[PDB]
Amino acid sequence: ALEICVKAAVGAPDHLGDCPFSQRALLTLEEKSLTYKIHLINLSDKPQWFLDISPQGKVPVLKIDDKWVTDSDVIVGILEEKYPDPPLKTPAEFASVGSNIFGTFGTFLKSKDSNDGSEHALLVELEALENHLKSHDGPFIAGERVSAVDLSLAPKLYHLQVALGHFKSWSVPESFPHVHNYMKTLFSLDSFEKTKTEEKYVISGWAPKVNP
Repeated sequence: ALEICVKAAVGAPDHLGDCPFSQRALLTLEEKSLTYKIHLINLSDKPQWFLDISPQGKVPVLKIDDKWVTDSDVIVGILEEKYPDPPLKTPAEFASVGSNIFGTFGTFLKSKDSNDGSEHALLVELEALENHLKSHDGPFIAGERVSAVDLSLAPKLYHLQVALGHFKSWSVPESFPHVHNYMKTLFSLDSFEKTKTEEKYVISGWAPKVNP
């Protein structure tokens, strides 16, 4: 069968954890309506069988054919080639929409210096997603149907909402109504609902990382 290893929740290794790249792969398995086993991996106490098949011990990892494959980009493109219907290819022109939101969200989340410009850098990336969404037909980045870019982005936007909300009482401003609407569209996908990390465990996941 297809099998996939993903991060288990910090403080709760019997529940699904908060890895956005793992969630991207789960989302793709679901949107293809494929059958798979999940192995929840405790990253602080990593079983031996798992290391024999993932050298660096990183997740996500997908077993396809009799090969264990890392790298969420690779994983989702192998799935697209092997199971072409329903297709999830995003037109190349839009495949990078939103690509810097996750990075600028992380930097802003971590900041304790109100003047380092990190907020503004995030706002500029949201702004750019807003400009795409308002000028192109939706509900998804490439129109009527969900595609690869939406599945890469959904877990990252969830993290942003949940983490900035919890840690900073901060929300995407009201002045990005397309971004809010797009986030609602993504979080009410059946695939998203089925694969989402409980909010608890996005918080437990981020808590040790907000301050070095």
